[PDB]
Amino acid sequence: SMEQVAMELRLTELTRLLRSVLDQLQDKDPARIFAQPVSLKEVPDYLDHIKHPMDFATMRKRLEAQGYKNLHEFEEDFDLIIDNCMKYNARDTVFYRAAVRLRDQGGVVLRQARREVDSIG
Repeated sequence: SMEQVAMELRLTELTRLLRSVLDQLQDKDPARIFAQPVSLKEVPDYLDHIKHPMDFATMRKRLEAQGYKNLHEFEEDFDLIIDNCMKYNARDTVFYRAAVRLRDQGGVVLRQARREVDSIG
C-alpha cells in the first residue's frame, strides 16, 4: 500500500538523521574506546558483569538495517555504551573518564536531534 511506503520513507529519513547523529557522537570518542565490542577473548568475565554490551560498530549495524524505529531506541543503545563502561571500570581510569566526556559532549548533540525529530516528524 501507499501508506506502507510512506511509513518506510519516514523510517529511511530517520535513519539518515540518526546516521549523522551517530557520526557526530563518535567524533566525541577520538581515542576509539567505544568503537568496537569488548572482546571476550581479552575480557573473559565481561558478560558476568555487563548483561547488554554495546558499542558504536554494533549500533552502526543496527542503523544500516534500519533497525531504530525512533530516537528513544537509538538513545537507549548510546546510554548502554556509557553506562556499561561506568560500571565495569573505576572512576580513576581512562575508560571511565572517556565515558563521562562522551556523555557530556553527546548530550548537546542529542538535545538538538530530539528537536529535529519532533520538528520534521
